[PDB]
Amino acid sequence: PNVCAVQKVIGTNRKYFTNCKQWYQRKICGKSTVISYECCPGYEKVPGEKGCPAALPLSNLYETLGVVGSTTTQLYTDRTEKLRPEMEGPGSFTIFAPSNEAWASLPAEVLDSLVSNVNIELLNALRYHMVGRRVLTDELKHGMTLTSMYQNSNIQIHHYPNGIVTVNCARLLKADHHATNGVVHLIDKVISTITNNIQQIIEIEDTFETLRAAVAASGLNTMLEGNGQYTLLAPTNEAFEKIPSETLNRILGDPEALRDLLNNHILKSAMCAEAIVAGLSVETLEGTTLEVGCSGDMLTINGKAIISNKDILATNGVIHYIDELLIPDSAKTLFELAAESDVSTAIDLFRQAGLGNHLSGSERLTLLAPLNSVFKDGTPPIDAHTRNLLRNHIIKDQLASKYLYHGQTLETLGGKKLRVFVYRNSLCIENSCIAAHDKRGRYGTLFTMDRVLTPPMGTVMDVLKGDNRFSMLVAAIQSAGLTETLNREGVYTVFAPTNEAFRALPPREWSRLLGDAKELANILKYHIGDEILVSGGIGALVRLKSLQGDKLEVSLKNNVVSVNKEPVAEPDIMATNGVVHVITNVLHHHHH
Repeated sequence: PNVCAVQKVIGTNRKYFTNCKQWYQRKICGKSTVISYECCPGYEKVPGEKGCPAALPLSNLYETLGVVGSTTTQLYTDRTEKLRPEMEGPGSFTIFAPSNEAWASLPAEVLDSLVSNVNIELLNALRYHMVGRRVLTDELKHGMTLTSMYQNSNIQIHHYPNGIVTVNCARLLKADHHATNGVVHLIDKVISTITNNIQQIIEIEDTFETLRAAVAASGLNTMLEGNGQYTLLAPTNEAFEKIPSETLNRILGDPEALRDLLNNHILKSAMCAEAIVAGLSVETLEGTTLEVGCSGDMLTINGKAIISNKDILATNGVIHYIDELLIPDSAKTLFELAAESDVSTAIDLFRQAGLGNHLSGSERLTLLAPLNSVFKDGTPPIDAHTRNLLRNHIIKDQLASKYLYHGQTLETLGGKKLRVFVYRNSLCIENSCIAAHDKRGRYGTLFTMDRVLTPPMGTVMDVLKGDNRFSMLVAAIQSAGLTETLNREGVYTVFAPTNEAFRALPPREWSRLLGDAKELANILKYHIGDEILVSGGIGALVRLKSLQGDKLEVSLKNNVVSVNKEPVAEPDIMATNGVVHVITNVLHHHHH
């Protein structure tokens, strides 16, 4: 009875006093916890009965400070010789009472303001912690302000979805201790008035002179002066200095890159550090996601403990000081955003082939970079041939793969025109298909691909004529009158049977070709799809209309293309007027 829980991280005095819950966080900021049991606010154990069945009497607000252990608050209240009669007297009051540890751990700046004029400033601080009406935590809505009893100065309230409540980012430790004339809330810090907006803090602090100048040049000072709830992850001078000067001046002197940079430090609502007890994904005003988390008493951004000062309060939100600059992809060159990524091998090869200048400056390009796993079994060598192929992985203009359309053509720096194939569940450029989301830089975009491109060199007939396995196919095509179809412009998919395929036909099948050139033509045309289906465009099952009219059933299973239950021996031989897939038996006519 009257049952409450204490969750202590081990090593500390960091405690979360709660209503007993049914699911408790195993770890708080990566540090495991022990759980304990206390009696709830205002109840005491009697020996021989379990729980805490006895309620304690209410007392006035001054006395309740003692009941919750806020004895320094009492001592200082008694010192003022003014406020204790008010706390014992008529009215309805809230006090956010700092804990003894809070008063004993004053930041040097609040100690400074008190010791200047001790009697008056202690009375003012104590009044700032109070409100002239009772307010329970049920009435503490996120983002509200309460008017304190010091000069009508606002107190800022946050009430996060995980139940943590903060008062000027001080954590509310023990809530809703009723008094005969109000309520006592025990808080974790001594709070002070909030007099500057975010822009004013930028303009005051010498650690933000570089940020200040960037904000001014971008024109963002208007927003940071305005009404709003923001978190600024404010980069210090030291953060900017860690960036090579040629990178930084490139970003700061370009209005689009400068604005994306600054926006990538701003979140759309105010977030006190004490809110964060596990990983949380947030989105910046630039659009990038950051992983906010924590390790002990250190806030982390993407796992890196780069927050050197937490919870600097402004009238329009919260500032946390950050030691590294959060450069978004949209401010980067292609080399900057790709060199340490899933395509870093491919990026290294562009560099070794003398093509790095395309990636390191302001050229408007799209880069087709295969994944590192493509090069698991080795890298091509740095020739003129590899150089030339790599130049044909560099596209003119900055593109977004999602806005590409079927039949679009892309011009390369090697002078080639590559074909875009848009299928239902994949996007391919020639034989190679997009394998991850774009990374959009300032001037160029990285497309991550699953394969090295193989640009076409000749027509279908050039392909078939160049390989000894298709001599019967080439002769049959001529005999069937199909040769010039397959050497002129088109979008064919040729399931090309080898010589062993034709010799495997039984006599009853072969003898249907004898004296019947139109039957040979009909058979060959059944092997020719009327649109280009590279293997990366094949899902569970796709119908492809042949030139004979009936449809082929094409599927991909265990990374092998099949057509009418015939596996492809060698896929994706690209041609200027189609794609060739090799098969080792002739296709059987199916069901329509």
